Amino acid sequence: GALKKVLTIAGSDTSAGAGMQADLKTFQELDTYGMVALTAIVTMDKDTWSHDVTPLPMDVFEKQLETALSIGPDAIKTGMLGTEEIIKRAGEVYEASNAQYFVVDPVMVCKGEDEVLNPGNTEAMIKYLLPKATVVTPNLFEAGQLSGLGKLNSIEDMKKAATIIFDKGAQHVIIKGGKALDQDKSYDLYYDGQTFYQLTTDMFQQSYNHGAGCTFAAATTAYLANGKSPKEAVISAKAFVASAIKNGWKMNDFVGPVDHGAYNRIEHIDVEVTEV
Amino acid sequence: GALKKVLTIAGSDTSAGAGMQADLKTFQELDTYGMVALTAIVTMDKDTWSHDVTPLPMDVFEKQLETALSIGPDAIKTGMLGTEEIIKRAGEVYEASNAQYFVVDPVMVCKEVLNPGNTEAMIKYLLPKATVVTPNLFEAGQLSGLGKLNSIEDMKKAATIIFDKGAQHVIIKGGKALDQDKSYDLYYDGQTFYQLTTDMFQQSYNHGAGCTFAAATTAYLANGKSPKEAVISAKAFVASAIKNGWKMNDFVGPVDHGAYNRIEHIDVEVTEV
Ligand SMILES: Nc1ncnc2c1ncn2[C@@H]1O[C@H](COP(=O)(O)OP(=O)(O)CP(=O)(O)O)[C@@H](O)[C@H]1O
Ligand SMILES: Nc1ncnc2c1ncn2[C@@H]1O[C@H](COP(=O)(O)OP(=O)(O)CP(=O)(O)O)[C@@H](O)[C@H]1O
Repeated sequence: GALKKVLTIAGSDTSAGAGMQADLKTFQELDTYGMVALTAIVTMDKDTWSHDVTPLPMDVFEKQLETALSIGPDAIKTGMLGTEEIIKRAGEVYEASNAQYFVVDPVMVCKGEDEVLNPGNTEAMIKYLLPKATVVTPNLFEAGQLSGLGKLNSIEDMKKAATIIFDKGAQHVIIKGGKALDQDKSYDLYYDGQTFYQLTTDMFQQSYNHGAGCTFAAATTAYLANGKSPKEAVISAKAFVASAIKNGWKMNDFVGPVDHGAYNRIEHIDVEVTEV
Repeated sequence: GALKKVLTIAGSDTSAGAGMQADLKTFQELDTYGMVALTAIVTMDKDTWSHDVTPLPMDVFEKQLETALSIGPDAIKTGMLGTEEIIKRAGEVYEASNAQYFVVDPVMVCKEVLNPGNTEAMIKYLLPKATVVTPNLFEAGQLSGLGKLNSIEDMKKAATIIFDKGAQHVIIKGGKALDQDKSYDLYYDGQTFYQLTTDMFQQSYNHGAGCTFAAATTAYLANGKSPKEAVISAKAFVASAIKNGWKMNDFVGPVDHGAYNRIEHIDVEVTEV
């Protein structure tokens, strides 16, 4: 009955709602032994909240990986990874480990309807991460990028994107719709290569949702590590994060985090599952 | 009302049992909003477990502090701070903040210490701002100038001296270092000495015990416990984590930070001495 060891490869969100902070918090909430290999530190200007991303040098990244690999993770999550070099190493680290689960959160920086800073990072994710992924967890924008379809606007568009992403090698795909899709219920689309499942909760408040995405992928990872099937794990993750969102709060004018502990301390949220 | 915002100023322990990892995990267990300003990254050799400390640039340290100060912590903990500059900055961020609680874990590196100047810096910059200072038995001897402490009476003398150097509340941990049948710590508020006692648990897998104790103290303060109640509750919390420590490899094993809530509570005896 030893704690499962869960590693995230991610950066530091100094505001502590997303990034590796959300990951370690979530892993802790879900009774796993959380670990991080840090890639970068993100800080925010006191006056304007402008973000500054400081990459960490590859040598300290590699030293962290050595320690983490030695410990031996049971599951690995990737968060926002800054370079193709790190994207490639993240996949290699998973294959070198005895970890049984790989959750890829394919985080991208969005510049427009259909635009990212460097599409090479998307290509690298496709090449190096998707074919190793137990679960890939794009948001609606990211799913359009990974599938090459551009803007997705419907469940039907999500089904098409999920097919394409699955076919790039991810064993399981969850495309999150959420606020980006509809304002009345929060829809995500899960696909296992055989059946498309719509996942639903109510739409909750949209003001304070910082860290929702990271938390979702973190929870998926921990639930896999603790023995839930991929389908079970993403359902449970959606519930976990829905409670966190419902219980989000205002930290300052710029950030309102999800309450990562809300599932366990406040309330559970039921997820409706329907074949579509 | 809202979750209390608790900041730790500490390095990353890649093995994830101590350092900022223990802090954030403990803060989360105790229903606070944990934050970190990272000072350094510590890694371990896969074959010997020898530590390698990589400092973070001061400018990234400073930019993290600016973000955290803007958010406005309710409580701040200091973990192992490697330089006089960082020690001084830590005290300054607390005084600039509207935080009501400052918990100083006066971590020293045994050689005698590496960096005796850092002991002097902690005394100058941190002790007079500390709500609670949490030296282990070695550190208490260093802070007090008494040298090696080996009894509750020695701890009483050290706590008096440390209080007189400006710390509002002092908890000197005895624990396995004091090496008695039970695990004793000593709390002092300038008026009364309280001995805190638990069972002495296995000693092999105790990595992160010190960090976890200070982190728990900080979260308990932030959530409304008095300093005395906070250190009693922290000892119970860490005692369960220690009881439930586990083997990571042939060189280390961490405490189970979640044990108090997931597994069991541990009783703390409180007596005036
Ligand atoms: N306001 C809201 N109400 C209910 N569910 C929501 C919601 N906003 C998002 N969701 C759900 O939260 C999960 C995460 O969705 P998404 O990937 O869009 O997170 P995010 O980008 O808003 C946060 P971050 O980037 O700060 O870590 C999905 O399950 C989605 O359906
Ligand atoms: N094996 C054990 N059984 C019970 N209590 C213990 C213990 N080891 C430490 N403690 C307690 O754990 C807390 C932290 O103690 P302390 O800071 O002395 O850590 P430590 O024993 O790790 C010294 P170091 O950091 O040098 O390894 C204190 O409350 C102390 O009493």
